[PDB]
Amino acid sequence: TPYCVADYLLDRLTDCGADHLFGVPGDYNLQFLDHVIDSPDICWVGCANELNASYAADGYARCKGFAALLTTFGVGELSAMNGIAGSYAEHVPVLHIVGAPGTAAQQRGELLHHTLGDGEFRHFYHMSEPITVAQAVLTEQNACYEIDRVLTTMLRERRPGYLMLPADVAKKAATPPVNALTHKQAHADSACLKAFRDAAENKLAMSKRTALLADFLVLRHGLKHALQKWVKEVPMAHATMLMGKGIFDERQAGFYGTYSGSASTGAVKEAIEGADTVLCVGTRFTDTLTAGFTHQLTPAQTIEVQPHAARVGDVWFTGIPMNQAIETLVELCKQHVHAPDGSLTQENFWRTLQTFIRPGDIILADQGTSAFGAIDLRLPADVNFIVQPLWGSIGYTLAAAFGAQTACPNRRVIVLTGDGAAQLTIQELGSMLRDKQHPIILVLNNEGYTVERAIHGAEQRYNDIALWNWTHIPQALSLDPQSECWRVSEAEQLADVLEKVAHHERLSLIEVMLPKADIPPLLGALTKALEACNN
Amino acid sequence: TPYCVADYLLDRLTDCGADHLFGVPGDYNLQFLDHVIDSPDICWVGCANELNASYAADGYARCKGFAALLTTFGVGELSAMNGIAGSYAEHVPVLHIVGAPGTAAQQRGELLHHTLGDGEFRHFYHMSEPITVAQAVLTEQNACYEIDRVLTTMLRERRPGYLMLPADVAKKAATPPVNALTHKQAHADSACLKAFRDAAENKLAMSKRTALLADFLVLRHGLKHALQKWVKEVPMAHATMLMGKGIFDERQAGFYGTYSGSASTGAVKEAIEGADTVLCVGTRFTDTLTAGFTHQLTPAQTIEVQPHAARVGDVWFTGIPMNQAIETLVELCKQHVHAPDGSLTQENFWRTLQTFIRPGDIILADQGTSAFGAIDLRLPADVNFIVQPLWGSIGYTLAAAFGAQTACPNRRVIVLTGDGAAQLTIQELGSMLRDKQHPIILVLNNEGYTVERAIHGAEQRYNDIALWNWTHIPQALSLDPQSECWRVSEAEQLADVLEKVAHHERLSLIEVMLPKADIPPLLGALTKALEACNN
Amino acid sequence: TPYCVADYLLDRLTDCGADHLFGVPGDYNLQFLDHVIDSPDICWVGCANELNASYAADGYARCKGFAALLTTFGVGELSAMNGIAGSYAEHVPVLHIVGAPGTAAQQRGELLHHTLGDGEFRHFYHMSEPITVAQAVLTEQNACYEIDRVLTTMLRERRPGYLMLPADVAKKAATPPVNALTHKQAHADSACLKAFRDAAENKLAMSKRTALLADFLVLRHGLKHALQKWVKEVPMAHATMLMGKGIFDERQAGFYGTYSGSASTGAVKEAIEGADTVLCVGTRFTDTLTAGFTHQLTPAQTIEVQPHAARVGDVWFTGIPMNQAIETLVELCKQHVHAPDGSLTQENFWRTLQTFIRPGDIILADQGTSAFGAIDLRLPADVNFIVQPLWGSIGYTLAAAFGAQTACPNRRVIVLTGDGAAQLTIQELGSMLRDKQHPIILVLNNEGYTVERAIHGAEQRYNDIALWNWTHIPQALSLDPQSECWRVSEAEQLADVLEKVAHHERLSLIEVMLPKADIPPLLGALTKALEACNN
Ligand SMILES: Cc1ncc(C[n+]2csc(CCOP(=O)(O)OP(=O)(O)O)c2C)c(N)n1
Ligand SMILES: Cc1ncc(C[n+]2csc(CCOP(=O)(O)OP(=O)(O)O)c2C)c(N)n1
Ligand SMILES: Cc1ncc(C[n+]2csc(CCOP(=O)(O)OP(=O)(O)O)c2C)c(N)n1
Ligand SMILES: [Mg+2]
Ligand SMILES: [Mg+2]
Ligand SMILES: [Mg+2]
Repeated sequence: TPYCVADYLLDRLTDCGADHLFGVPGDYNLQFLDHVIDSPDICWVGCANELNASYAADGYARCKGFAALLTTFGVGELSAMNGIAGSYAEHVPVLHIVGAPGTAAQQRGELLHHTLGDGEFRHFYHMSEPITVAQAVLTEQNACYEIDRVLTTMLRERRPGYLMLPADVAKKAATPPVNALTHKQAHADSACLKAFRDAAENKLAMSKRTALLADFLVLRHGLKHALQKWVKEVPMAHATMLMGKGIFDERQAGFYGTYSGSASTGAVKEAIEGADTVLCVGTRFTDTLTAGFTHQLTPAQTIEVQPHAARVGDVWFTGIPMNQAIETLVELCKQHVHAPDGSLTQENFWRTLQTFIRPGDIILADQGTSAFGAIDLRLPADVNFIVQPLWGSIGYTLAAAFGAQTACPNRRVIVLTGDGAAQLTIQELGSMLRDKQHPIILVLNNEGYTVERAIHGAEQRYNDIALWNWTHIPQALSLDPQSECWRVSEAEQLADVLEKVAHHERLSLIEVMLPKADIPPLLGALTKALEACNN
Repeated sequence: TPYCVADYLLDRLTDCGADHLFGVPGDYNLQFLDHVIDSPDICWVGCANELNASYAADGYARCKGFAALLTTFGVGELSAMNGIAGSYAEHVPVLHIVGAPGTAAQQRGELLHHTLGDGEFRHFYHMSEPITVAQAVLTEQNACYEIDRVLTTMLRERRPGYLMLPADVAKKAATPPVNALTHKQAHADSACLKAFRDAAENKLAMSKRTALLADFLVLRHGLKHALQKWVKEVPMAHATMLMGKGIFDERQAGFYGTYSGSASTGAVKEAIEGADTVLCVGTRFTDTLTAGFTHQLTPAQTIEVQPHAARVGDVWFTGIPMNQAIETLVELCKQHVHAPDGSLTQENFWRTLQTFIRPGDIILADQGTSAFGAIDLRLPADVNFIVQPLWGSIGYTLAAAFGAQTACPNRRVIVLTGDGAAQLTIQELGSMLRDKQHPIILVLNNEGYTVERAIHGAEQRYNDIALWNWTHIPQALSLDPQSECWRVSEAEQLADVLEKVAHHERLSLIEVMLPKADIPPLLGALTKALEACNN
Repeated sequence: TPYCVADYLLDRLTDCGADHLFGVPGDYNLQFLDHVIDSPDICWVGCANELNASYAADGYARCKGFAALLTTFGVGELSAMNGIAGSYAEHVPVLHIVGAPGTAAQQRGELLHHTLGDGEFRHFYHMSEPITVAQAVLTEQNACYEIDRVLTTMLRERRPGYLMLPADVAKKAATPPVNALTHKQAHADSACLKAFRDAAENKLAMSKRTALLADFLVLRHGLKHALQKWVKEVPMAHATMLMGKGIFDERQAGFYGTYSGSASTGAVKEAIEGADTVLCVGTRFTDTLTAGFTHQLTPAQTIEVQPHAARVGDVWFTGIPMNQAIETLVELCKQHVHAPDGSLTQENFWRTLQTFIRPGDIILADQGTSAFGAIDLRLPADVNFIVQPLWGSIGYTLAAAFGAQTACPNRRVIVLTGDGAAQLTIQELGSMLRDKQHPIILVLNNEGYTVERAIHGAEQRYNDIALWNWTHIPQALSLDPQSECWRVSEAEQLADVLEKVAHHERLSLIEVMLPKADIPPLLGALTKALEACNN
């Protein structure tokens, strides 16, 4: 078992923060798989299909900051396309490793299985270029430094990477790295940082009131603590949008709720849009997050910081690391200080869930009523809120949850998913069972896609779905389900079963019966804007 | 004239070693052009067409290690494609800057001139991806760090880079860099270098005789001195192939001539192929350099070092910088010490030229009899030999020469070009005149493409060319040609004209009449192999 | 000499209307070249470089409706990129044939010359995809039907096509086609044509006055006669823009001059923009043709016909061939009837040229004062006016002229080119000489790029050019120039010389001395708009 490229790769995975590898075996990656099984630092996690695997890796990365996925040439990698795309869209560092035929076989252009039958082997590699920030075809001559390059680029941009690993290359000899792959992000040019500082100061110096608006990018770049500390030391109005929900303890002073354009509550709208200068940190104003771009923030009124550039008014200062810009803003901000029960409905359902969430929780909500209902949950401290509003691929959360549980075995995972969504990735529930995870899964059963009904064709057949018997799924995907299932239809029951599971001694699945047309407050707004675009 | 992106870019150009900018103006780059003219560090050099400009930049980069080209969107950039491609093929760091329409206009998808008329503005950018190692579309939010990224990647890989500079972005405010862009190439993993060292030692330790074979990559990575020093301290048989010709003083001990497979002389073939261990440094065995892949070197018999990886036998050690690998090899080597006149013809022409070349010369030879004749020149010290065997685009050398003169005003530039080749880039001779350069240009007039004739269809009309009156060209491309012209046909004539022009007090153009079918020794071999491929 | 793929290809070329093949030889296309030389239907035309060749083919196709270009892998094809792009931008059917290495050698991924040195052979093929409507890599199994498919697609869309011809494939056996490749463009769906007809009628039925505006697409689709006949039978105000100049006899009734937005004369602006319904046929409103999009034409006021779709008001009728739409419009229209100097200057130069042009002339004008001055020429009948306003690549017209002469040996070719422009493709003048063509070439010598000066930096060094001795160029690019040359500075001299060369018994080159800042009327407008975009 001499040390080889396969081992080098795994070592770099661990250096990056990954302790598991998701994926599904395939002819071309079996031998590589031996190495991951023999590795004492990487644990193999086989999934039901590669789409789920990619979702799982995404979830995992949202917990540990990095993840890896292993698929097989063609059939495996293409099945994961939507997953990687989502990771790229929401800045989630997922490494995609694809086992491929030997270099010699590829040169020969043979009619190998898992190919288009044309002797071409770079089709899928090129198809993956738009959804990765770095990729490479590993060869006997570039193996190690290419591996280090993509991984390094991944950590810098916080996005997916792609590595084609030909089976023979995996076996090639290599020597263990003396040093772990370093992150060490470069500092900003002092002069540029100064220019930014001066511009920011002049702006904040004349500001009557200042507000802070932060989103997902701060989560991706590990600046949560920086922001919590900031708002604690310098009290001010502060919020996040759906994507960044979870960076703040929403029970603290200065938090009036989650911001989402004109669809926000009057308090939030006032606290944020009302300030004469608002700091936008790691912010991305997508249509879903702003209720159709109805946010009232102007260039003059704002200061925004992005991963590698910051802006004050109309001027941009490129070449400034997000962390340094935030640091500068904190210093300046200290320099200008200023003074019931019954039948279940979306309404009472979210109200009940509110009294249930506890610190240290990991909550995932899928597209639809789940996500736009959960947006109103007032989160305690140390809770990881996982949602995917920009990419918005339904089915994601159930699989993502499996990934989160794998990353945090000792944290309570709450999965909020619609009945339509859960159908797309149901088989991963079988993986939760196999690995004996204890997540508390709530399926909002409203007999279909109510968000779609809300947008158009409420009574159209295409918004219906096969009606499943949810509570019986666990015993179908397992020979001995360490699970507990319930069908709830009354607020009381829901609250009842919630306390019975609040300590997750087993996988618990709760089928929550809800009205077909019942829609959360926010959702109505977003829904009316979407159909307005269709007309 | 506030400091802006345009200025930031130029400053980085100078940091990289460029003092000139080649190109041809265009609507979209005029404003940017102002900045280069006002810059005290960058000199603008307008050319006759973009193709020539790109060739000139390549030649310039082969002298100063870096160059920049400026063209206009669409019509300008595509005209330079072949040049950039050649730079990429032969590892020449040329930065291609293309002035483009404003970002707003591009978003609007307007029917602007220099477009395909479809509202798309990324076609040409994408078309340039295969021939650059890094590229970027500059925006108001990424300007500076993207500019530094491509330039940095260029210096690392020694290859072309591409920057699309929208006119409005050029005008955006920026702040001067406090520090010059650093190269600082990373060191190899001590463990990997060790493994390479041990493997190399075991191999060298049992070697009866060792030989050194170096090529162009050592020139590109600035290791010319390292190799000269090496061979001086550790005497051994050593050579280069056509591409790397010039790294060694071929008058020194251990040099028996240029290596080119079985087409080499018996002495060279024995000195190199005869050693039981041959060191291949920065080597690339192309068909033209090996006479149809007729080199007799085996894996076991060799040790090769590439830019980022080295090999001994069948084992590769990836992640080792070329300079460190050479350093290691030098240490280990010291541990194993082991003791004309008459009618002109290709024959007497090259013999004459041999007595003419002097140290400090810069010699350029185009594809055809020029290049395969010049390969036998025994070069003195400090001479820059410029040839392009891998890409092999005829016309290149005349324009490249202009670039070389621009970079080395005080060095004697000898241009060896065929009559067919000179026709493709003739107008750049007008630039030489305008800038009052004093090249000594020799046009081998054999009435056509004799190399092609040698390959196939010797008496075919397609190998003929319009017959020009070469000695009258200067007075056609200038109102006051600071030049001297000669039509030579006897070795004595050539001999005398060369003594006259020895100190290049003026541009001198020598039309050398040669036989239509006269071919140099080496060329016959290469020629027979090429047609063998056609059958 | 058994019939092979090479022969099949040539036969298809002739079927398409080509009698010549432009290009420059190369190792990989020599054997194919034998076939073209032996062909009694295709004449080989070797050029100075492949950029010029592609321009020549473009010009040729503008005369015969189809052309072919032959280059060599990598170095050849990339040099022609700008030409093919221009052809694609302006809808010129040029077939680009590139000779390539044998299929076996390509599969092997060898380090062949003219490659990037990575074993990849599809880079350039892919790079050419955005500028062609069809392309194919010829193989032993697809040769003939792929050849027919791209050619057919070319004829349909009137755009460039690409064929990679591996040397070995060219030698493969084939059988001569029984039938010539048919065009036979499909008819429109009767119901769709009816809907278009009814909509057009309702519009025309209430029109007080109707005007016709036609451009280059009618030229490309061979509908010149259809339009001339139209306007003759149904008298009405009619014009073309710069690109379509030449479709009409501008001396006839109803023609008030060339249309170009607000930069047009009051008469033209009134005749066209003044009608309540204007027919836009084969029209493309680019920025250069409309003086910065200053045309005053509204959707309700217009009816436009494109190659495969027509529009009336806001409704589009897709699936209607241009020729049928025109036919329908003609029928409906018939249903609604209604009631000297001394010192030379741009002014007196164009006035003089006006009295010189005669029916049957072929006039080419390059970008700059040439094109924007020639736009005011009142053209007689049967004159082919060649200009390239959309792509706008300078240097194009000199080479294109060579192509036009080749296609029309017995027509008088007038080349109007600036001194800046002619420098980029000057060597093709050598080809005109070699083939003994009798162009009458006028070089507007105003010491530089006056259009650029008019746009920005009038006194900037970057708008200057090497000053050439134009009248001495022919005797430099030929050993026996069958030509006459004159430097002209007075209007008297211009008229005189023009009378001497009227019957083009020889190549005649006229250097026309003009003021550095002298700009034509129209150009001032276009110039002010371009710099407005830079700010
Ligand atoms: C992969 C994928 N396919 C289709 C869609 C379109 N879509 C968005 S929401 C939705 C339905 C949501 O159904 P569900 O989970 O039932 O939500 P609820 O009725 O709870 O709102 C669909 C089909 C999507 N986002 N992703
Ligand atoms: C741009 C380009 N076009 C075509 C070729 C194919 N080619 C290789 S050598 C050659 C002719 C060389 O002519 P010349 O300079 O006359 O040389 P000689 O007769 O001295 O061998 C040609 C056309 C090429 N290398 N590059
Ligand atoms: C290949 C190419 N390079 C650069 C340009 C930008 N350009 C447009 S017009 C022009 C100068 C025109 O010079 P010239 O032929 O002298 O005309 P005049 O002075 O008659 O206007 C230039 C450089 C272009 N259109 N095409
Ligand atoms: Mg549902
Ligand atoms: Mg020659
Ligand atoms: Mg001019």
